[PDB]
Amino acid sequence: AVKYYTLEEIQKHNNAKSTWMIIHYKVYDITRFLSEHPGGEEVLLEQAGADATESFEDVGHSPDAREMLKTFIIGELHPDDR
Ligand code: HEM
Repeated sequence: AVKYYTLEEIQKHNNAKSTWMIIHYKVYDITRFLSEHPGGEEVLLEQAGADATESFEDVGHSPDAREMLKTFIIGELHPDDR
C-alpha cells in the first residue's frame, strides 16, 4: 500500500536540506536532485513543500522528465487534503 502524507507534514520539507513536492497527488522527495535540475534549484525552492503540479505542467516537462519524476516518489497526498 502507498503511504499517505498530509500537507502539514509535506510543508516541513521546504528547503535545501529536505525538499518534498506534490504533483498530481503523488508525493516526491527530490532533495537529491535539487542541484541537478536543468531548470535550476531556485524554482524548486520557491515551491518546496508544496503542490507544484501547475508549475510542472505549465513549464511543459518532457516524457523523459516525467519518467525521472517517478524515481523520487515516496507516497501520495492524504485524502483529507485532496
Ligand atoms: C521535482 C520534479 C521535477 C523534475 C524531475 C524536473 C525535471 C526536469 C527536467 C528533466 C528538465 C529538462 C527538460 C525536460 O526534460 O523537460 C527540466 C527543465 C525545467 N524544469 Fe523541471 N523538473 C521538476 C520540477 C520542476 C518545477 C516544480 C519547476 C517550476 C518551479 C520546474 C521548472 C523547470 C524549468 C524552467 C526547466 C527548463 C525550461 C524548459 O526546458 O522549458 N521543474 N526539469
